[PDB]
Amino acid sequence: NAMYLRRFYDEGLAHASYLVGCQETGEACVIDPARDVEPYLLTAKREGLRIVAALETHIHADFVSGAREMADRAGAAICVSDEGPPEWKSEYVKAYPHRLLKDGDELHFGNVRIVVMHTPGHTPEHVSYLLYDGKTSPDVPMALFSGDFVFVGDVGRPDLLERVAGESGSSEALARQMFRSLRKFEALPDHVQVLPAHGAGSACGKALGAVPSSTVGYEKLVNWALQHKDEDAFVQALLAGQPEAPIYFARMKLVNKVGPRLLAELGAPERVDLPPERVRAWREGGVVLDVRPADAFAKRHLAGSLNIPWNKSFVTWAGWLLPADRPIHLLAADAIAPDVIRALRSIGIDDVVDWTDPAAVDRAAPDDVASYANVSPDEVRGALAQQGLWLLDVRNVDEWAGGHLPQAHHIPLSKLAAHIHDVPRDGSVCVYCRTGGRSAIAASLLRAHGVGDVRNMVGGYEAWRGKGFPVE
Amino acid sequence: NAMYLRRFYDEGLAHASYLVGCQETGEACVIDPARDVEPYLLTAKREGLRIVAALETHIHADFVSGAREMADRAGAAICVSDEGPPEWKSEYVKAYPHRLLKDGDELHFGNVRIVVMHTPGHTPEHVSYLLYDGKTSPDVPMALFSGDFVFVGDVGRPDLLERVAGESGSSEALARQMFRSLRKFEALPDHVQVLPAHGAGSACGKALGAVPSSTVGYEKLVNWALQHKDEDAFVQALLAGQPEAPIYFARMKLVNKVGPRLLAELGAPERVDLPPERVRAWREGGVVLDVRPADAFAKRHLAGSLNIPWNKSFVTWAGWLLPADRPIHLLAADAIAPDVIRALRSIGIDDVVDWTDPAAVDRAAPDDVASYANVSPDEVRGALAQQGLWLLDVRNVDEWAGGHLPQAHHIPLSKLAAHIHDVPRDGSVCVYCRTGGRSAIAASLLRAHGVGDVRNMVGGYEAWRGKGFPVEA
Ligand SMILES: [Zn+2]
Ligand SMILES: [Zn+2]
Repeated sequence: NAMYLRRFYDEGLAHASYLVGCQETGEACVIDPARDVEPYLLTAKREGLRIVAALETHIHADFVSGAREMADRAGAAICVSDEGPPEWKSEYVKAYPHRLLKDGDELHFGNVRIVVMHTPGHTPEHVSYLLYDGKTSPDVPMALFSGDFVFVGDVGRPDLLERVAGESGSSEALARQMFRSLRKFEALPDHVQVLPAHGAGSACGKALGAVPSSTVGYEKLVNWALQHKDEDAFVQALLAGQPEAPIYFARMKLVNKVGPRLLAELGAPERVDLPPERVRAWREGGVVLDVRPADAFAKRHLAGSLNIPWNKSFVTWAGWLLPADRPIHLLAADAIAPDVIRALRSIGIDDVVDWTDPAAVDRAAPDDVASYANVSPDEVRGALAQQGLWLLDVRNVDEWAGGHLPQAHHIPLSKLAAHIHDVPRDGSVCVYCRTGGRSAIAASLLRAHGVGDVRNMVGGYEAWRGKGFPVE
Repeated sequence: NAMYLRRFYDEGLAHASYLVGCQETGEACVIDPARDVEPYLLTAKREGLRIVAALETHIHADFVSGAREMADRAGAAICVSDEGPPEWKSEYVKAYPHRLLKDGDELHFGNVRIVVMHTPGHTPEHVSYLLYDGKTSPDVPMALFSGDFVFVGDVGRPDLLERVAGESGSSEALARQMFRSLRKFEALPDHVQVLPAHGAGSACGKALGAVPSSTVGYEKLVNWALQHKDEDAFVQALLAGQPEAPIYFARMKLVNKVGPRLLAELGAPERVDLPPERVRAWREGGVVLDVRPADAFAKRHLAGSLNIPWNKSFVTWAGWLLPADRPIHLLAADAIAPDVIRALRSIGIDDVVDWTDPAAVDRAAPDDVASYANVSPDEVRGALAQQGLWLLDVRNVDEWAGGHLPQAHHIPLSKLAAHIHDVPRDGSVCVYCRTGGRSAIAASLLRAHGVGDVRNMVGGYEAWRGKGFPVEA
């Protein structure tokens, strides 16, 4: 069928994007491109395609859209919904070849025929793209690029506008539009593929699938959202139990609405040599991010630096904990710095001034460096009897309810920066989570606030429960 | 739904394999694994899965199955059809934990429920795997791992056994079974996903899709094989216009049936220093394979070596052109050598003794080195008026039929090895294809036969036709 389709996935943001093309003519497009557009351009070249447009399903709350980046670097047409109210219009696209899409509009790239379906719910302007193969079967639909409207096993959350943008009563209103939009979904043929914009682990929904795609037919049978017949009842279900809204989501709606800065305009973070001499002025010059494993970070790190270890969770916590309005100095191994930078850029932390291998902490000065203690539950249990410790549980509200350490204080890591003043600087603070990931990060925050004595409980609540130690 | 599914794809072989798992319990399996199982084990580890089984949809003709590899390296159960006749039985699996599957059998990996469907057509034993999610919807099917039974916009060819294995009359036989098996397929709900073992570009079908999956409902509507209501007409249609059967498919059907050798048993090819002195012993010690771009190869290469440039087509031509009964010396840049070896291993070129960077060609001795000329169409056209050249066209038959250069000789590269003797050693041989890829490979093959004066036409037939030069029908 000379039709090309490919799915690109960002494991960190849980974000799916697509490159769709006609192999006969080569015309192609990208649906919800990441900011870093290189994988698309590179794949298109190899596959003999040319990206002529970039389609956004919605104004994204969790990552910077690569629509403009494609507009610029491949000369493509910026194709975005014009179905939102005046306050959710993308007027910047007018400085480019562009399309302001309405319900029923069609986009043609060779034999690729795409039809626009206005599907409000996640957002007011949200649209999904229905795909047909014009060569073989022009009136038979093949796939729906469902955006954050319908997921595998879930539908998009309607409450982001109320939480980050401050729009009163919009969660209810959008929840209702989600219910109406779902009726348009079930009117599609069962065979149609469902290709969403996010997957397992995204904050844009409550229980997404670790299976990359589904079908209109399957979702009608199994998706919780599609079993509801009372709208009132559905609103109820939809608003309950959604994850916390990361604070940086407000920034993304703005950036993606107004037009992100072009990666060429920021330029390359330079690789600096950092001898012990230069360290303090580097520490004083901005926020120091150290992406080493916590184990190593805990023994020796630059005082006041922040540890978000390089792994699947990086971009989540970068998002929760790093500011956009401050220059970042990065400690990162040469092999991975470029990836880390990309990840920062993917969620709009643009101002990374320079970076260097974290071996620079080795020969650094005594008044430039710091440490925290990795401790075992056995140690924590001894300090328990005479109440030597001020215990901090940084797990989620729900994990805390099932049981915590005795006399433990609860601040989840997502909220720690706000309530950090509540932690006593002169006390012996001992911090834990389920297994040791979040705590490690929390520990770096605590030190940077000024809490001198900080311990991290290796193995966490599970290691403690595991040892038969008592819980309240 | 705490269910994990991931598609791995070999662009070279156009082969799709899948990792399926239960995220509650961790239990996972792999469907039609490649021989290099490292990507599956790596992904499983990152995702908190443990691979417990390896499923084969059929005895594969185009690559080496990694079932055994997975059996050895993860302690997995080898799970294979027992529905074939006595001569297509994988009796080696009995030495491992294993399941000899029949139609209607089920494999349970945590909440992952898979049901075996016998679906002969591509092969007699072929089975597809139907997947249900036992956490959410135990009686609602979700996906069909169709193997080489139903592709996106096509179905498997039924003629490999007749072509590669000498099984008279079996194409027609299996063609008919394909038609029967297709009625089971269309009995499935429209919503069920179709996830095949191959994609666009495979020799295992006529016209497979560049879209990586479909649905029972979409294929019933648009797939050509599912429009035929008459069995006789379907056999006809199915058998016509199927691509060439690469000769190495015979070897794969054997290897996968009797059980392939373990990558650990072969070991790792040594990286070797090749100073100019060691070049002659290395040339006489086996088949030298040089994977540089043709351009570079053409200026200086080790006499008698073969050029298969490293790109998407490598494995296709390796399979057509290289023997598995001779040791292979490889010239490959350090950055890519391991990938090239992996590629070779995927199609059963196992005896790769050692390798070195192709800079070893630079300071080589004159009696160890050769070249061929890259020539323009303008040059070829001047040598035409006096018939100085012996033109060789290496394109497929259908391209030839569209038009070729005047007085040209037709031997497709796939067949060039057999009919090489029909090419004259003292003639000025000038070789071409559509664009110049295939012709470059041919040129090295020619020089290795002993054709002294060999030229390659840069840009091929298209550049020639482009300049308005004369053609013949
Ligand atoms: Zn979203
Ligand atoms: Zn096959």
